[PDB]
Amino acid sequence: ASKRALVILAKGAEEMETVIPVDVIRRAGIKVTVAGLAGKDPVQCSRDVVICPDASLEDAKKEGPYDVVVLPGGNLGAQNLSESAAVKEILKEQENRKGLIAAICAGPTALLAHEIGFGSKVTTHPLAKDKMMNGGHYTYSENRVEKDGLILTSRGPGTSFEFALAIVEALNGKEVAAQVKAPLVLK
Amino acid sequence: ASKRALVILAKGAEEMETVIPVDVIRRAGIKVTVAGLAGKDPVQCSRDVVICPDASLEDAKKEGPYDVVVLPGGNLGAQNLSESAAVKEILKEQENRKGLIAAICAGPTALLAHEIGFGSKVTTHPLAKDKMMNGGHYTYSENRVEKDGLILTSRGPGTSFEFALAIVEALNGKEVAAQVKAPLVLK
Repeated sequence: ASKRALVILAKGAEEMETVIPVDVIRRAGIKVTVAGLAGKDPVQCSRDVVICPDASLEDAKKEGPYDVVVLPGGNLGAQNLSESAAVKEILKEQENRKGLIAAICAGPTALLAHEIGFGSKVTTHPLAKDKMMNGGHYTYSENRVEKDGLILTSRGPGTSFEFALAIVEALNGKEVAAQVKAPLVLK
Repeated sequence: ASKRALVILAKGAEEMETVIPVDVIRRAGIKVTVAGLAGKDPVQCSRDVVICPDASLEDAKKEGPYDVVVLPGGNLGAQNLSESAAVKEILKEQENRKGLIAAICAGPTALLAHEIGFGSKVTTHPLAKDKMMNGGHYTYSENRVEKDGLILTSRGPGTSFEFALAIVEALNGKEVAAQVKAPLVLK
């Protein structure tokens, strides 16, 4: 039985931070659903790459629960995730069932908006730190990937492979992560 | 006047190797056209990410010439590039006008198919070396990015940022590449 990942894709998402995790998680044999926040229609990402989601978020939620919920970054995509009641509900449910939540770059600021994971050690993009830390609800880290139990965060486009492989390791183990890593030609 | 990049997107392309260069080159202020080999329709990449191109290749060629032509990898995407007479013509024209050609992972094997850049030092993904080297028409390198004048090659998903920044440096200079690099949180 394979594990399953939900990647929530909003307008203005960082496309690298969306595609690198989708691709690497699929390389691990984990089922990934790319779910469009707004509906089934194509999504215009932050640098104008247009990605067609697999399903609407409304429909994807009906097929869960998922072993991980992944939030890409991009400032505007993270704000759209932060403003969504649908996202609030999915994250609350995932937290309540003790499932993994992973967010990168500005993505962790949607955890703040939805009051998810307070008391965890987290990282973000440097430029998103102040937003994430408003109120002191998390403990900040400069690690390129941070994991404090079921809240897994990372910093930017250039940490996306590390982020994705950390997700793979958390769900499928260190050996699978190592096997997936080698053909990527990481340094 | 900004420089311009053509990224040719075929079915089976490696989506990370497509999106990372598009995004990073756009961050450099270079105009990028994502051109669909088959037409204007969405493209199903190697790990099932679906990307909507900006234009068909037929239409994009009408708006050139471009300061760089970029060939993503992915075995099946590279084979589709290798089989295309339209791609042959674009690459031949680009070579004839002394314009940069950049290819990553399996992408350089389309240079072999179209007889482009023989005598250059090149790299590829390790698993694409034998195909690239059939006939000894290139000199192989294990550098993560190789550039021998106007032929710029790289190895895999994990070298895509380095590849893209090398393209940026070749077109816009080292200072712009450094400015674009810092916010990415590369190691």
